[PDB]
Amino acid sequence: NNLEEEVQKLLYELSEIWHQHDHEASREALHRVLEVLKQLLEHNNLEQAVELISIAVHVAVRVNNEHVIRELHHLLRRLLKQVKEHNNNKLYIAVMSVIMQLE
Repeated sequence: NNLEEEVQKLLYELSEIWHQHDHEASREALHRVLEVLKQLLEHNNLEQAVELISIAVHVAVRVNNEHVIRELHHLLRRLLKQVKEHNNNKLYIAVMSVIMQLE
């Protein structure tokens, strides 16, 4: 399945950036993930958006990319709205935990 495979690759890329403190790789990877998150939200792929935004938050905080942090605040706003409208209690708590880690 092309979408799951690609999300899994994006998660791996960001995970390796986080473990290696790879500041050089991070800016390109974070901008890409920001665009993927917006698509995922548009197509109501909320499970995958939650797993990707969590590792995106970890990386953005670790490398202190203040622009991406600001963008992630907005995407978290939208994601929380969308998980609440779909009444998904497990996703709600996951998004809250990410919000608490970004803050």
